[PDB]
Amino acid sequence: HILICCVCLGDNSEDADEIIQCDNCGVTVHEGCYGVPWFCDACKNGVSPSCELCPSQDGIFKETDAGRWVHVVCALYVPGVAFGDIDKLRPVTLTEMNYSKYGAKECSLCEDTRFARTGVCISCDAGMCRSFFHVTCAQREGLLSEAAAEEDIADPFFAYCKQHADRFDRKWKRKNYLALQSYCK
Ligand SMILES: [Mg+2]
Ligand SMILES: [Zn+2]
Ligand SMILES: [Zn+2]
Ligand SMILES: [Zn+2]
Ligand SMILES: [Zn+2]
Ligand SMILES: [Zn+2]
Repeated sequence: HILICCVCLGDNSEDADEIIQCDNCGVTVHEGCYGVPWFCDACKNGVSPSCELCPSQDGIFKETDAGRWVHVVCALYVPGVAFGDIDKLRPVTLTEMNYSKYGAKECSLCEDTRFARTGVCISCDAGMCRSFFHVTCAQREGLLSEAAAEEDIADPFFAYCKQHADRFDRKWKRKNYLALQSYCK
């Protein structure tokens, strides 16, 4: 039986890193992708949160220092976020620099036009490409990648626009993203 991690879109639930599921909302995540009857952090606080950095209300969230909420995935890809905090079991810390970026760019991938200028966009990482999108909008299109440990890249999290993406990687990531809705309550 194949569950999908809503952070990395992988499906391997081995011995060390199992894919656990929130018993309240049904969200599924690698232990290792979340810092880990089990509740996700949002359900432990009885909230269905919105992300400070994107318009998506799906996926899994962590609390910030100031009492707000962000996607784990948005924390991994927005520059200037110390995302190793959740591994250390401490809140996401957003800086003045992060806050000053809200609404600065228009997301080119937004399904709902009303939200294209909300939150914080990332850009394509190929050459000097300047295509902007929310982290979760890129996630939906299969555009978020994590380099393997052996690749020895200091920031292993990167994203490519549709024109520059690995087509194979997009295909199975888009497929696994779509399958996530099937596991929800
Ligand atoms: Mg980064
Ligand atoms: Zn994962
Ligand atoms: Zn939950
Ligand atoms: Zn988000
Ligand atoms: Zn968007
Ligand atoms: Zn590009």
